[PDB]
This record gives sequence, structure tokens and C-alpha cells, in this order.
Amino acid sequence: SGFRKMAFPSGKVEGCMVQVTCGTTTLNGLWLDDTVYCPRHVICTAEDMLNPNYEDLLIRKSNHSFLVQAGNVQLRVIGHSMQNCLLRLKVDTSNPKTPKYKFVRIQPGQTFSVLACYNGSPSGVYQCAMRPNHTIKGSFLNGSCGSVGFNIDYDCVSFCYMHHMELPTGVHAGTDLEGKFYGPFVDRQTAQAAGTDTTITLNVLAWLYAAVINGDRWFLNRFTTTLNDFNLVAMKYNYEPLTQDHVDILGPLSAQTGIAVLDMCAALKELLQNGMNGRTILGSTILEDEFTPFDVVRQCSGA
Amino acid sequence: SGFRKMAFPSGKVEGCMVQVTCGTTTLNGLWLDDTVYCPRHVICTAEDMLNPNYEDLLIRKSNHSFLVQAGNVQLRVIGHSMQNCLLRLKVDTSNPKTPKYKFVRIQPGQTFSVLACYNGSPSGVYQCAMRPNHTIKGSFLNGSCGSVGFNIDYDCVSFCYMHHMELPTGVHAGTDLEGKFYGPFVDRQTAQAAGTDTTITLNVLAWLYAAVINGDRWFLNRFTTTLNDFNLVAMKYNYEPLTQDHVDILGPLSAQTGIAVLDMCAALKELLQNGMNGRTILGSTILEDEFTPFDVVRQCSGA
Ligand SMILES: CCC(C)(C)NC(=O)[C@@H](c1cccn1C)N(C(=O)Cn1nnc2ccccc21)c1ccc(NC(C)=O)cc1
Ligand SMILES: CCC(C)(C)NC(=O)[C@@H](c1cccn1C)N(C(=O)Cn1nnc2ccccc21)c1ccc(NC(C)=O)cc1
Repeated sequence: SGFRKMAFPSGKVEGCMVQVTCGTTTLNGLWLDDTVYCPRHVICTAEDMLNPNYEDLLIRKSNHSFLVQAGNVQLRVIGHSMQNCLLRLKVDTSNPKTPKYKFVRIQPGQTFSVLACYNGSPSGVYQCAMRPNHTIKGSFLNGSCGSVGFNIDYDCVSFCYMHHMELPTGVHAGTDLEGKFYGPFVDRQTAQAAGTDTTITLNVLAWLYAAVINGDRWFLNRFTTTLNDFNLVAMKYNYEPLTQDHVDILGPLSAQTGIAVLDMCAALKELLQNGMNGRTILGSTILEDEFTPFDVVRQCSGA
Repeated sequence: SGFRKMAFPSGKVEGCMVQVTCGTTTLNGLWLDDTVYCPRHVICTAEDMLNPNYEDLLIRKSNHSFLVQAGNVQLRVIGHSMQNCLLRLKVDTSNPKTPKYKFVRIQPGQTFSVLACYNGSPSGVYQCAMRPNHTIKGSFLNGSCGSVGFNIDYDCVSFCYMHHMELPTGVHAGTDLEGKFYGPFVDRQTAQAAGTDTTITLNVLAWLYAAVINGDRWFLNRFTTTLNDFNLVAMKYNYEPLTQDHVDILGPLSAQTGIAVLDMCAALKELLQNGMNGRTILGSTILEDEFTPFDVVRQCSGA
């Protein structure tokens, strides 16, 4: 019993974290096989950040310009190149702790674990969602760039996020591991801002199923709804429209609990319109949207 | 920026987790140097759980009765003994991944990370508090016994919890790593129940300081209070009394933010009496009590 925001164990990722220094700037990199990946902004002076020509800035850098440390062991850089917003530093040693891995680009609404790191040293782990506006509501301080986000599936690590910057509202932006940003953001000094965000409807419905599995049932009613009529209430309360794909994804949780997807939608509609009337759901007074259907099933497991 | 429930990176602990089997029962153990620690109930049949004489049950067990696996490598048991509610299984191999470590008994209100494990394989990590009633509100399924809780301080792992059981209300009980239970609980079948719990006042005040550091200030007022007058409101709303020790602990956060401890107490008193009036604090509508002052300082870091 119980339901917690839960992160993947971080060890397989800790074994890949290194410190990358270029001049006075230090941040983190990810060492997989004989390559270290890190944000390309590591090569920039403060002045360069205002209008960087990264191609031209990189050409003036030498392999010797980069100091890479794995723990207390220096790794010699033998090649450097750029891939989108990442630097790929080829090194003289293949990481013996490289896990089975994949690079994946995740979709808005999906969740992942973040291993916050400073100076190549892991400091904490937490679970996030990629928001509809392509930011994450993380916890990052200066020095955290190059920290990564990931999921783990049967000992295979799917890396999905590398941290590049904080935005003025204090939320966070980065790239996939091919170096393409999530969202319209750019790695240079501009007035860019996160767009308006939305609540992740599918995740809220998942979390209601989790509540039911854990014994909180008070919000279930005898009301019914159609997809159209639900989406009218979603729109008013700044929720994403529910789609048929979303309904299908909720099939397994619906079958386990015996509550029809549209019946849970009727429960959510009443929660939106009326509040909780002094009650809690899994100890929350807010409707949580950072658990996916997969997270619920994984954590509540079998029987 | 940002403030998240954050766990310690779990790698140093993952390297210590093993699977312990006795007959048809499998659970987890912690392998440090040449010893594996696990809950003593691993030796029990279902029938034994009703009235176990552990001393007598253990004497009939052989070193050969225990199957211990670290990953896919079998570790041979060369001695067995009991320490309070734990078994200590001496093994033929010292764990080469044993970190610097200490065993500590934590106090109610303090937080720690839990590495949930099944069949000796880590599955997830999350942050908990030891509740005033000596339980934890964890997320554990059958098979999770022997999962551990810990903190990390400069590469030293302080182990503080080993999981033994779930209680009827769905909260969780266990021991320190000397095998002494937290709370009045026992490792046998009885009608034992968690006692009434209380909100951890010191932690709520910490989390309000974290909000201020992150830019949420709306709850600050011009009101003042005394410790006595605050404790009257604490008592009514089922909060722990604030003590002078608690006030002293909040010194650093008070100095950083410039808000006097008793002035934050006046802010909390109004929040308790009046609600939020449609506002949130760090995205919460509830007053969070599972961050200690140390957690706030660690996560918000320096400047
Ligand atoms: C957080 C404050 C603002 C909104 C102003 N943004 C930046 O400072 C940003 C940036 C400044 C100029 C361009 N960008 C993208 N940046 C980081 O966010 C970096 N960052 N990432 N996570 C952070 C968390 C807290 C603070 C800064 C953080 C950053 C990145 C690289 C540099 N490099 C050099 C040489 O100055 C400086 C700042
Ligand atoms: C969770 C349900 C109840 C409240 C009935 N308690 C137990 O089953 C308990 C227990 C049963 C009898 C004595 N105790 C302490 N126990 C575990 O909790 C175990 N446990 N720990 N975390 C759990 C999470 C979910 C379910 C069980 C969990 C447990 C421990 C060992 C056994 N051993 C054998 C041979 O039967 C059986 C049950």
C-alpha cells in the first residue's frame, strides 16, 4: 500500500556523470562509451552568450581547452564536435560503467527522473513531468547544466533530457540527447518566456485510478458524461482535451478497478466544479498531474 | 530556482542490495563488508508468524538454509546470528562496493530516502519522514521487506531504516540497523495499530522559509506572536508544540530571509486559522511537513 512520487534508482546514471570545464566554466557531462555529452554553452564567455556563433566559437577551441574529470580521474579529450545544442567530446577511455541505453525524445505529459548534479557529483534525484509548454518544474541551481533526465526499463536507461537553462519564471528548459531543445527555446540571451501551460488531463485521471486502488473512493458518483461534454468542462478549467487515444490508454486501470473511463471523467468533472468539500485524495487537496497511467501501474504493481 | 521533494542519489545503496531466500520466502538484505542484514521474519513459516520464538526458530536453521544472491552471483552463508529484530548472515565474500557508512537511529520528524526493492533488485527511490507516531507513509508491496532508508553526507551513507511490515491502515513500520523497531511495534501477528499522528510543526515552518527563498511571500503579515500563544493554536489544529530548540534550529533560515522565527509563526497561525483564500505555496494548497530545515538549506544551497 501507499502511493508516492517515486524516481528510478539513479546508480546506473551516477556511473556516467563527469565534470566538464572550459576556462572558468564548469558544468556536468554524460559519459557513455568513449563520448562525453554536455551543453554547448560550456564553450561561451558571458559576452558570447549574447550572440553566440557556436560553429565559429567551437573552431577556435582545442581538445586541450576541455578538462574532463570522472570522479578524481582525468579523461583526456581526443576530439570535439557539435550536435545541435550539445558538444560531443570524444575521450581516450570508454566508460566501463556504461549501462545498456537508448536516447529517446519524450512527449509532453510524460514523466522522468532527474539526477541533479554539480561539479560532476550527483546531489539529488526527483521525478518530473514534461509540461505541455515544454518546460519542467525542476529544482536546479547554477552549476546544474548537463544534469540529465531518464527512465529505466529492465536495466536499460532511456536518457530523455539534458539540462541547459532556467527561464525568468523559474522553470527549466533543455534538450533531448540529440541536442534538440524541447520547446521554442534557444541557448542564448533573449527575452524568451515559457508559454501558458495546461493541466495534464490524462495524468489526473491516472492518479484518480491510483487513489481508488489505494482505497480512496469518495469522489466516485452515479453521474455519466460524454467526451464532448467533459471537454467543455476541461476547457473552462484549463485542462487538456481528453482524446480517444487517452481513453484507450486508461483501459487497463479501468478494467482493474471496474470504473469506466467516462465514469471517472464524471468524477473529475464534479471535482473540478465543486471542490473536495474538506476531503483529501491520497493526502492531496490538489488534483495531481505528474503521474502517468504507466507510473500508476508500475508502482501499484500486480497482486 | 524551484523546490522539489528530493531523494539522495541511490547508487551507493544499490551496490549493497541482495536477495535473501529461506524456503519459499524471498526478501531483501543489505550487504556491507562480509555481513548481510535482513528482517528476522525471513525464517518464519506463515504459522510461525502467529507466535514466533525466534531464538528457537533460528537454532533449527542451518547456514545452508539461506540462499543469498547479489545480482546473479550466489554468496555463501558461513554464519548466522540474530540482533534484535534482524538476522546477521556472515558471508564468504566482503562486498567490494561497501561505501563509507554509519548506522544511525533517527528521530521523529527527520527525513530520509527509501530505496524500494524486490527480489534484491532496486525498483524506486523516494523521500519520507519518520512520523511522530513512528510509522512512515511509504509505498511498499509484498516482497519489499529489507528495503532500507538512508541519508548521505559527503559520500558517507547513514543507514537509518529497514522495512519490516505494513500496518492495517496502510502505513509502514521497521527498525533501525541495530534491529530495534521504531515505535511500539513487533514482528508478529497482533492487532497492533499506528497511534494518532501529529503535524511536524518545525518542518512546516521550514517549508515556509523555502517558499520565501523561492519568491512566495504572500502569507507574511505584520502580526506577532509569543511561543505560548502560538502553541495554543498548534494544539487546536493537531500540530506539535514549538520548542525553544526548534526556534534555534530555524536560526539560519530566519537570518537568510530576514524573517524572525516568531513572525513566521504568526504567518503560520493565520494560515491555520484562515486558509489560503485561493492561493498556493510552492504549488501546494496543503501545509507540507516532510522537509526539515536541513533539507531546505541543502536544496536551496548557497549563492
Ligand atoms: C536564470 C536567469 C536567466 C533567466 C537570466 N537565465 C540565465 O541565466 C541563462 C542564460 C543567460 C544567458 C543565456 N542564457 C540561456 N543561463 C542559465 O539559466 C544557466 N542555468 N541553468 N540552470 C540554472 C539554475 C539557476 C541559475 C542559472 C541556471 C545561463 C547559461 C549559461 C551561462 N553562461 C555563461 C558563460 O555565463 C549563463 C547563464
Ligand atoms: C499488510 C497486512 C497486515 C496488516 C495483515 N500485515 C502483515 O501482513 C504483516 C504481518 C503478518 C503477520 C505478521 N506480520 C508482521 N506482514 C507484512 O506487512 C509484510 N509486508 N511488508 N510490507 C508489505 C506491504 C504490503 C503487504 C505486506 C507487506 C508480514 C510479514 C511477514 C510475513 N511472513 C510470512 C511467512 O507470511 C507475512 C506478513
